Amino acid sequence: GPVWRKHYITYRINNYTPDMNREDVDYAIRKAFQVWSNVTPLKFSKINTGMADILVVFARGAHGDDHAFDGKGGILAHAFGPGSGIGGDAHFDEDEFWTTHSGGTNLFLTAVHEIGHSLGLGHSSDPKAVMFPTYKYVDINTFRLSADDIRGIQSLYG
Ligand SMILES: [Ca+2]
Ligand SMILES: [Ca+2]
Ligand SMILES: [Ca+2]
Ligand SMILES: [Zn+2]
Ligand SMILES: [Zn+2]
Repeated sequence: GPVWRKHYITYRINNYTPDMNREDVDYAIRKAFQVWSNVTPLKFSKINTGMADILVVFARGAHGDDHAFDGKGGILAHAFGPGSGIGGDAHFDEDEFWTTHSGGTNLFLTAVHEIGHSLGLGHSSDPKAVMFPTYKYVDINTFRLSADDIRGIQSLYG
């Protein structure tokens, strides 16, 4: 599928979930990007104005793309593959309760997965992979991509 054809990728946090401290949203997203820049040539930078490649949005229900959220549970987030406009963008369902920890839905872990999509990955069938469809909390402080994820992203970049 589509991939970014440049190494410097920008993201912008469109709006912040009230579920978390602002700085914790910033950090979770930053760290999630780092997971992927760790294993590719990509460089991610947060911008605070203008058009980013990857717009990070918190929204609930119907939110202006064709892909409505479903309230608490079920779909946690979704993201568009590389492309102009909505391409790359990552949307997080505000009806989830986002956290820094194992309570609610961990934003960092979810963002790692979604950013995978923003970079052009699809889902893995391996339950060990962050790109497995199903959210499962794993210790975020010890988090590592599965070999499956690394193989996936290194099939696209590098
Ligand atoms: Ca975009
Ligand atoms: Ca949901
Ligand atoms: Ca929420
Ligand atoms: Zn959306
Ligand atoms: Zn997914």
